[PDB]
Amino acid sequence: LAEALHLAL
Ligand SMILES: [Co+2]
Ligand SMILES: [Co+2]
Repeated sequence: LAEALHLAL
């Protein structure tokens, strides 16, 4: 999750 969201943002 941490990784995925940082890409999104
Ligand atoms: Co990372
Ligand atoms: Co990064």
